[PDB]
Amino acid sequence: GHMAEKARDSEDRMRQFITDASHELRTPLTTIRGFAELYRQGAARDVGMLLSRIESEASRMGLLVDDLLLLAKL
Amino acid sequence: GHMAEKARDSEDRMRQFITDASHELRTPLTTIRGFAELYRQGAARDVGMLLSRIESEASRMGLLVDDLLLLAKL
Ligand SMILES: [K+]
Repeated sequence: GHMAEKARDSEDRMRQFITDASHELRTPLTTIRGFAELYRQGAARDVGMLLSRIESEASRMGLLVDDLLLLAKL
Repeated sequence: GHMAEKARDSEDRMRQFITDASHELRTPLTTIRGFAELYRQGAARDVGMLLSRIESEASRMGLLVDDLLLLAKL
């Protein structure tokens, strides 16, 4: 009973963390992918701003990933 | 007992996957920012290749993120 229920609680918190953590990664990515696809469709007048925003989200994502890497040890 | 053992083994496998996914995301993020910098500095030609490389890295990152989401549900 008790060890299984605590282990299951611990495992469920790990699932929910991975779900939240991954959706958080999803949002910068969808921007990176969308802005690159806008370019391939012919729609970019200013690839400088497009690239800047891409770079911004890549950096944001990099901070999320380093924090995951650390949190996975805890 | 056996029920805690499997909750824990399941949790530990999820933990290892976070780690491995997070490392695998770190690299495309590095590629995108390294290539962006080279292009901004005048060191490369064919911005269409830059944007297509970013699209490919982003789609690979999307696959890793969806793996995490699926693993959390299974
Ligand atoms: K933990």
